[PDB]
Amino acid sequence: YEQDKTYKITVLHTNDHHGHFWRNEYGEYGLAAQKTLVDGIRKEVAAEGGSVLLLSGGDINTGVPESDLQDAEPDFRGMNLVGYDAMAIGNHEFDNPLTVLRQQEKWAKFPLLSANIYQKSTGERLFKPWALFKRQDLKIAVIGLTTDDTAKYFTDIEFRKPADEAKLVIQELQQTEKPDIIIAATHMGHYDNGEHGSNAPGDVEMARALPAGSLAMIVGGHSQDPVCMAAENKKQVDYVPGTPCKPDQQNGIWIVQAHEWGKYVGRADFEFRNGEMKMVNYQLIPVNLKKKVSERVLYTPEIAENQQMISLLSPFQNKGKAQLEVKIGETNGRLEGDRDKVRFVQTNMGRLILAAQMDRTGADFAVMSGGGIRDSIEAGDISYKNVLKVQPFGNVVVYADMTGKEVIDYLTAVAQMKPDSGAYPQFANVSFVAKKIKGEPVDPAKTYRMATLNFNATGGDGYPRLDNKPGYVNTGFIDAEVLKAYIQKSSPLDVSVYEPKGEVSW
Ligand SMILES: [Zn+2]
Ligand SMILES: [Zn+2]
Ligand SMILES: [Zn+2]
Ligand SMILES: [Zn+2]
Repeated sequence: YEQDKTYKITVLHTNDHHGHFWRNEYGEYGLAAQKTLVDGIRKEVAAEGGSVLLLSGGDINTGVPESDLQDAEPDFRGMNLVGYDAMAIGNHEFDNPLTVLRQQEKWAKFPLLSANIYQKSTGERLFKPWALFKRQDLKIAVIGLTTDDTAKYFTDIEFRKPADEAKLVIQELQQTEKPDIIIAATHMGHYDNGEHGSNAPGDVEMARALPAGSLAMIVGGHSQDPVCMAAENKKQVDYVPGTPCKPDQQNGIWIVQAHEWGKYVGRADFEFRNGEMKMVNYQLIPVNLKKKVSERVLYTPEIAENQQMISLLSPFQNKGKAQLEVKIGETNGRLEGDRDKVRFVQTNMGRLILAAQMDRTGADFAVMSGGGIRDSIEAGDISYKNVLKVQPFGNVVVYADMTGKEVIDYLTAVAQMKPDSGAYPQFANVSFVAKKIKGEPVDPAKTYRMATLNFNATGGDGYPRLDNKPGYVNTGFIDAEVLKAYIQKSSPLDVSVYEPKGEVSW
């Protein structure tokens, strides 16, 4: 670089896209709007003679039926048109057989990075560990790292420790390419003050374990939080879009994350001079997010939807929408989901839905509030559209490993919820008489696994929070997808097997 010259670099980032290539019901986010936003910033920055780099923290896969049924093809084609430079591989790119990932790699015009995923047999990396970008005189290197919790398709696949692979890699780069700047795009998660709990160490411990400022910044994901600091080592709890956002910085390394689903495009403006990399500004830019006030009003000026992007994706949206009509299985009887009934008594729909949740998570028992079941499935053929009417809100399946004592306190709390309300609890593998888990009595000093929905897990309908506790894991699998997979796996269905035989009572 020319000695003593100020080079301007803007880094744009998103993460945990999860199938959201199209705007939602309320016309929020979607890739067509994101493209107008990004072209806008490029136009701007180019006029000032600066550089732009657009990075992704991973998890493009899994999250919306129309995307899932098409192996996220519209999402990667959309990203190509938005112009992504690189992407870190996320844990959800492994929801499909590796051949599908290799295929998404053929569709992606930009590289998919991950330095820590090895093939056991050979002992070699399966993907490119980094990518080099030349912007003006600067040589910028982007390293990719993937959470080693992903193993939760992994035959002959090893996820080595991110923080340690990062060190090796940072060395190979400096001896080899000698970059002026090094950025890590990672899919590991941000945990306040490194308190990752039962999860694998994330961005904060990595930054604290690496040598001081050996990385300009870490563009993250996985935890899916907009990383805005309220205090030192504390993210704000309910970040409000459109308001100031202060990135975290540990051991001289900036750590950022843009939440999830294309909801925000993060923007970090830096000035590089004589080797000093300086962040002169940061902001989390909302993509047509609206607040419910009732009405839903935009937090910021509306961003128009790029028409070329709309032209590209509209075929995929119609195709995926049509493919919901396809039959996924059959049932020999009515699955009872009428609200006049799922908010008063236990029904077979409740049992089926929770049967599918425990199946995906390996849970010992499960619970959810009755108001979450939105419709019934009459006897006969079942389509994906039929399940989406039952589970239309896209809540996520989570689970919590807890002790006998804890399950007793939780259920006792939940057994309090009253009928004739949406907070009324549907149980599975639990039997009682108010005034045993899976038949056997509850060993107090035993660890049991409970599955439920993120909604109730965080307090929804007033249930006890599991949210902030050790052993809690959000799987990122969507309610309707988990039901749909269980159903086709279990067809033809026999509602007999799901009839509640009076096991819990008051
Ligand atoms: Zn994710
Ligand atoms: Zn993830
Ligand atoms: Zn959100
Ligand atoms: Zn009714």
